[PDB]
Amino acid sequence: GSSGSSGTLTVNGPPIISSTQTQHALHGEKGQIKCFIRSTPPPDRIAWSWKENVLESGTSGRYTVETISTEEGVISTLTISNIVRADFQTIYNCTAWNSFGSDTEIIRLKEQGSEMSGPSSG
Repeated sequence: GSSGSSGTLTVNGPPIISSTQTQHALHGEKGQIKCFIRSTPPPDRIAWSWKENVLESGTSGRYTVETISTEEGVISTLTISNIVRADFQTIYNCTAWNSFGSDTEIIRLKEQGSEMSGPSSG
């Protein structure tokens, strides 16, 4: 056997998308959806598609995509100039790409009222 397997610590492979730090967006405010992409190395391309739309980068349809680079990996933040109820009804999904492979994470921006079990319609 080996007496003291001395070696460097590191990891590689496809882009791993843990989840998004979504929040309780308010009708009117910017619905930012920060994504925790623990990719290493980071992906070469990224696209934000929910239903039939696909925003790679820039600003369009009241959606502003912006990718970041963190020691851990990367973080794709998507801002929404004027978010609407529809936003919640629409499911978000980030699909990144890397020389290693690819991955996708589903995100559903819930509506204000997470820990509020108040009187609901029924």
